Amino acid sequence: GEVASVPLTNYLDSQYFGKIYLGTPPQEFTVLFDTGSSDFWVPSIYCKSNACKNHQRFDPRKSSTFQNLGKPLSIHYGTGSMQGILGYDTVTVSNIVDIQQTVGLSTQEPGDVFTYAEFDGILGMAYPSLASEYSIPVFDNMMNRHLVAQDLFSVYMDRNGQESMLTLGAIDPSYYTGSLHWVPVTVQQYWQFTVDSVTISGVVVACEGGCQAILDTGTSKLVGPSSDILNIQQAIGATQNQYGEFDIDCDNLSYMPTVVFEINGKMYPLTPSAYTSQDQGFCTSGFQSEQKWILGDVFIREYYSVFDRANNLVGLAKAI
Repeated sequence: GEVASVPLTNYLDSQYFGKIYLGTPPQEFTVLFDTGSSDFWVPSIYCKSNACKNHQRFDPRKSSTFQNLGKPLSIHYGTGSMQGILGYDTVTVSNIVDIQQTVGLSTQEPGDVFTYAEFDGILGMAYPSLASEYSIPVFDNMMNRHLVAQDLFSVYMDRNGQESMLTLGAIDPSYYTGSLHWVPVTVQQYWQFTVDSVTISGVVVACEGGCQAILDTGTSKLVGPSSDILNIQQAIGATQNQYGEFDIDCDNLSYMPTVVFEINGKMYPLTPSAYTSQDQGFCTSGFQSEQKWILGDVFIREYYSVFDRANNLVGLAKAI
């Protein structure tokens, strides 16, 4: 029964990553904590990809606790794919010591996706129903062994890009305003629930009649169906860029409309500032086109999210 805090760092609003140790004695990796997947892995000294050479490599020859499993793991991140082998070893996350944890060791990480990414590996935080065969999610282990105070974790993303925190086994009233609203998980694979509508000024622009949505820390954007997401870009005044993007004048921020998600009868609005990314005097739409909605960091930045595996619920409160 414990509580770990894992301070998140942001690679620019796009990647929220944290440190974990693998092995005996412990090797340090930076992990993207991903509610959109269930598998855990790191690059290995058996990877000769340039993405691997650019990152931290697990050296199993340096770990007394290491145990090859043989079992293979294949995953997709972005347009990129990673090849690896399942192994066991001990993982420390905060003061939480997770023994004998299945971990993937990359053998193959081709392309630029992984190279330029800030994280070395990914730690998956969705249901085991989504994990690879022979792979046991980290949070399931911690739960199975009563390593956590409670069966839940909490994520705060600082908009202000500084104070990001992952909370294992606990809920922290300090990172939100108001009360938390509990949201029942509909389908237990992703962290999925029903959005009732998407509104601008009382007009349903999207998710007419209700819609399925997943809370995804591993996604930077607000992702949805093409048809709906274009009515939102026309509505906020996002024009396609030449590079393929949707641009927004940083100036016009003032008169742009607020997008409101109604979820379980409560409304969750996003102002232009929340959905608008600004890089070097270029502003970008937080909305992106894919049937299901992916509420990524864009939403999480505004909304402290609790994931409840005890009760299988989502709690949401307005972030600080």
